[PDB]
Amino acid sequence: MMEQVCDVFDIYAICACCKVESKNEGKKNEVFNNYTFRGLGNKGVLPWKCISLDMKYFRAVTTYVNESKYEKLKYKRCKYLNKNSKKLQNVVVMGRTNWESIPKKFKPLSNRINVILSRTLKKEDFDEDVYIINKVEDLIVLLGKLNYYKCFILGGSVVYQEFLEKKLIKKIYFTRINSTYECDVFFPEINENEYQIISVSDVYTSNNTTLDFIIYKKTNNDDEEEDDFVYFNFNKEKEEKNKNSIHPNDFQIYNSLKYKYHPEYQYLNIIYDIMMNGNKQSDRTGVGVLSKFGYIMKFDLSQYFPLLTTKKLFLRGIIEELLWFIRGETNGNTLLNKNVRIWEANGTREFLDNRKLFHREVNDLGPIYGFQWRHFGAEYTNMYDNYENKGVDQLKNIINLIKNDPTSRRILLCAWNVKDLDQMALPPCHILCQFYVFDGKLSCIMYQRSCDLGLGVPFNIASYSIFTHMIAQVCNLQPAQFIHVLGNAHVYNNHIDSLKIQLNRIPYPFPTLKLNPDIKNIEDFTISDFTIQNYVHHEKISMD
Amino acid sequence: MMEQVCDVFDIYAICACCKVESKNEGKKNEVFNNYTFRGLGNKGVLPWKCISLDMKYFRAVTTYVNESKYEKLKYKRCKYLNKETKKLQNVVVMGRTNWESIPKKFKPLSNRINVILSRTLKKEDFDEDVYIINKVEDLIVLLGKLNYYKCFILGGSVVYQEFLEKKLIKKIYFTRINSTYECDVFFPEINENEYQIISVSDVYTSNNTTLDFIIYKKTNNDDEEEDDFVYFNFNKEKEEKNKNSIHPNDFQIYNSLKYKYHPEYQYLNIIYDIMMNGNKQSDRTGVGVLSKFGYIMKFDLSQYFPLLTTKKLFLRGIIEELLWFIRGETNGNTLLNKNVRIWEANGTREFLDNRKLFHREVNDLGPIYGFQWRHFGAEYTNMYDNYENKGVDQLKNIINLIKNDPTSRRILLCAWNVKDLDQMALPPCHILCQFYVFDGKLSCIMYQRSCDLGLGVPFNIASYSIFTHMIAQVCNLQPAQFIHVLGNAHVYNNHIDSLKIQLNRIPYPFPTLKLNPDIKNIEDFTISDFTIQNYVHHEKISMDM
Ligand SMILES: NC(=O)C1=CN([C@@H]2O[C@H](COP(=O)(O)OP(=O)(O)OC[C@H]3O[C@@H](n4cnc5c(N)ncnc54)[C@H](OP(=O)(O)O)[C@@H]3O)[C@@H](O)[C@H]2O)C=CC1
Ligand SMILES: NC(=O)C1=CN([C@@H]2O[C@H](COP(=O)(O)OP(=O)(O)OC[C@H]3O[C@@H](n4cnc5c(N)ncnc54)[C@H](OP(=O)(O)O)[C@@H]3O)[C@@H](O)[C@H]2O)C=CC1
Ligand SMILES: CCc1nc(N)nc(N)c1OCCCOc1ccccc1CCC(=O)O
Ligand SMILES: CCc1nc(N)nc(N)c1OCCCOc1ccccc1CCC(=O)O
Repeated sequence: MMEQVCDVFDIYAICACCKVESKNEGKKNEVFNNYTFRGLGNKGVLPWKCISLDMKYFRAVTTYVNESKYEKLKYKRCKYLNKNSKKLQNVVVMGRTNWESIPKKFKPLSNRINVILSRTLKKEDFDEDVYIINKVEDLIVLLGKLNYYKCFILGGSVVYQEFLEKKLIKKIYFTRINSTYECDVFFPEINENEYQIISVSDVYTSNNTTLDFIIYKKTNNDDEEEDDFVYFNFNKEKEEKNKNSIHPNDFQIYNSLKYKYHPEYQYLNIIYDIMMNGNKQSDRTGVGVLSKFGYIMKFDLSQYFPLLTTKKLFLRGIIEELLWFIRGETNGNTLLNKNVRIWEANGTREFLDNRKLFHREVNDLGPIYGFQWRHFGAEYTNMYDNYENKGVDQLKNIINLIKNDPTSRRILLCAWNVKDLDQMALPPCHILCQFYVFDGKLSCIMYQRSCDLGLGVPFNIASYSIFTHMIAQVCNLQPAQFIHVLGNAHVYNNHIDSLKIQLNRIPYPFPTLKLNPDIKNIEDFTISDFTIQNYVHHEKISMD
Repeated sequence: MMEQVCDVFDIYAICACCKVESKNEGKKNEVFNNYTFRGLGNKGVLPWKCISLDMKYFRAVTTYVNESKYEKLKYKRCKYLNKETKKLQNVVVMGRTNWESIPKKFKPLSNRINVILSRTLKKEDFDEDVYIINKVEDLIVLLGKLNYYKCFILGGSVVYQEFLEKKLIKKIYFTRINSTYECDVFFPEINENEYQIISVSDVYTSNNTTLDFIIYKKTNNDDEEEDDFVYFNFNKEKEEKNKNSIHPNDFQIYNSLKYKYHPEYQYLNIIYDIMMNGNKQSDRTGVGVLSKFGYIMKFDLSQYFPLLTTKKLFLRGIIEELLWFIRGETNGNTLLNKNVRIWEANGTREFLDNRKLFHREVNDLGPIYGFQWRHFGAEYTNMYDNYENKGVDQLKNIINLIKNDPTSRRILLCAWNVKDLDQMALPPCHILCQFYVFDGKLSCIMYQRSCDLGLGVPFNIASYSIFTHMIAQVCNLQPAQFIHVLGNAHVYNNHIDSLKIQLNRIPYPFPTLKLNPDIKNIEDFTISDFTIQNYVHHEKISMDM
């Protein structure tokens, strides 16, 4: 009898839930979880004007069918109940409210066996094509009498509630709309001991909101060229004589996902790869790390602002740092006065003395980033000197190149001034930036020589993504891709237990970055001109 | 539809071929083709002493079985013969001479059913658990009786030749041993109209020789998550919305390949991608190109020297250039006098004048590569000045870091001197190098801001690979990975047809690079300290019209 119904009839639930107003009165730093995305409808209608990509997804999922995989299902179904047209299709089940609130022109849902659960609707003022039922159970009855591929519960709040308690759902195809709307109906909370996420899609932007697609699974608690593949792997490694010390059940949730297309995984996979295959090395700091050489990450800034969601991140500091760079400053006190302590440790008397910069004032970081961006080649004296019109103003030059010669292959910003390296508190981690322009769109590649995956990298990603936006806007372009090239990529051994916790967390749709549209010159941005919207994230983690 | 015997009984050939000995035929300009690799044996034994990786491969292939796939093979063969419905093994057939060439301790071949073809010997002459058959026809009868997965013909030239003539071979698992040995027996010349290459493996080094594995095919002349995969791909392009007007048949051979693991495909695949998805842009030159932004290629220098084989490349010039860089030179005449014209066009009165370098002597390239490597920061005067001890000697610095502070994350070489750009005949294309050291091995990442896929890149790959070898050597390390990062990658429109031709050529196993081991200082290398061995390559290609 361990031959289940939702398994026999392949009943899935497909929905789309947005965020609901946190009720004017929630306590502290709003806490987030899967239940955050729960709004279904408001006043018999959808809570949002329209979201075409979900429509395209929904329609595509509920109508797709694989004929050469049906006999198997049909075989299973009769063998169980112990038992025409031929365009094999799907059963799309709805509630009255649901069916009613669907616009005229769309019913019956094209290429789908339309079914409707109402206690007052009658099959006569209807067709036959469109079936009608009495209660949950008169549905299973109608499927044993039909030829359908899969059955999808399109729903309504009630329809979802009844099908979940009645354990008649195999999978839930859940769309996460990352924006808020007022709603009077919600999707029942999903007990994580009952259902678990096995796949997360890529992140997209549709109708001025980001969204992604996840999949819930009911928890279980010519092949000559298929062989040729095995042959070509004759020399592979892992008899799992294992490697570093990292156990299986450590990344249980992480390894149990089938499809991990969320962009955040580009960052998580690198961490996993360093933990699993990294080389043990001693380091300038004496803590010990796991490192590898050469990784690439690509984020589509036209679809989302890649602020990591698997832990909390703050941006004031890094934005002030960026504005500090653009001004061409080298005075660490400017930042310290605004309580941005990113460079504090690099400006202490002791750190400077260790760099053999005995004649450098505390917090005078030398000819670093800012100085190189606006005065490459100028003679550095001290952080208070007047460097106006001295050296090569690279920033200004790249903006001009982007504006008057966008197909140039010399649009680069380089902070690595070989001649000045020793005079710097420390050489730049972010070596250079290259820009690319095509069809009104700007892409950027940043090469980083040293990457602290646990603490630094998340911030680096946000920093250059913001910077790409800034440059795009003051050049009348739309930002496209940000490409992060990592040279020496490492994970500090003291960050391992924290990163393990982070890898087993499932990303949320990304937030979006909004810049004051009025700013038209690279030098006119101020901290109030940046806004992060819809940042849904997991709780904070101290890496150490 | 007349079900062929080789398909019903799954009969395959597996061999290993080296290059044969013609001698000093005309090695300077000799021609290569698939028939280049054809040496099977010599004096009743193998031409070589022991290529262990091939042994491993040969063993993995001939003894591997997939149990769950047999029930269907059992049906197929029973159906055919009109019949009905210990551990599973494969059948291996070998000519008598072949059987006798194998060392006793390996016979019978482990975990495989052994079959020997012979007329002069019968079962009484063998102590081993083996089947003796005196006709090919008897093998078929035998395969009809036995329970086995697949049947592999290990041959002898006599055995290979006869199974091919009878059209009993479904696929040929062919190892290309890229080295020359004395031979007396050879694999039959494969007919291209009968067998086509469908797969090529990664390239490896074993017992002092590179080798790869290719597969020839006989020509005709959970599962609910499988659905989720379709769902997540709902937003993928239309077939008509794939950019450029490039044609199908134009990449017929290229796209017929099932497995393209040869490292050269990293290059070839980038070219394909740019032709299929590149952006049409004009450029500083006028020709116009197809460009994309950001690619990465990785080459394992410990397994091979990545010199492209789908077209001929000469290394004398780029080696001379590299030595020229290391000496810190900026004088173009130095290369011209060695008949290397790589920098000629960028040193003409005309080109220099167009760069506003009116006061620059012809061929005086300015503070480019070499100068930045040995004197970054120094004031450039002219190509004849003595720059000793001026500027930062980056090259010496990175060599000292690799030696005394190997875990440093600051081992970078940078030619992009922002202040000297305009004084340079032209800005550097290969912007920087970053080195990485672990367990006595040196890896290198080079970032290229602008890349001419058609002409530039093939030479750049070779250049830095040689440079990684040189640095590694003078630092007592072994070279590892050369990682090439491309920024603006483009293909000049005038190169498209030549590249269409290259993309349909199958790579050959890479050659190897040997450096005079006595050289221990980076500045002490001379052109003669470099030798490229076993470079098997396709015909030279004029990228131009
Ligand atoms: N975000 C999403 O993915 C989706 C959102 N929606 C939104 O949800 C809202 C509709 O939800 P809601 O009001 O809960 O309505 P439902 O769509 O769940 O329909 C409820 C109605 O279905 C009938 N019904 C309920 N239970 C049973 C039963 N056991 N047997 C027979 N009939 C039954 C009743 O009809 P009767 O009164 O005649 O007895 C009932 O009032 C809308 O705003 C719609 O736009 C809808 C689908 C998907
Ligand atoms: N590089 C590689 O992958 C391989 C290389 N080799 C090399 O090849 C050489 C051996 O090849 P080669 O000389 O061609 O010999 P083979 O190994 O093909 O053996 C030929 C002999 O096998 C027998 N034979 C072949 N066909 C038939 C048939 N139809 N009926 C009956 N007997 C048959 C005969 O045995 P008999 O004379 O007793 O009647 C015959 O003279 C060796 O140097 C070996 O090392 C071998 C296999 C693989
Ligand atoms: C809001 C879309 C939607 N999206 C997801 N991921 N799941 C649902 N269950 C769902 O709702 C389906 C119920 C209502 O469907 C519609 C509501 C308004 C217009 C059109 C349609 C469906 C059109 C179609 O299928 O062609
Ligand atoms: C050179 C090895 C070899 N390699 C390939 N790719 N194909 C062959 N047909 C082949 O030859 C197989 C014939 C004889 O095999 C041997 C010759 C000498 C020593 C050991 C063995 C085989 C040992 C084994 O299979 O365990």
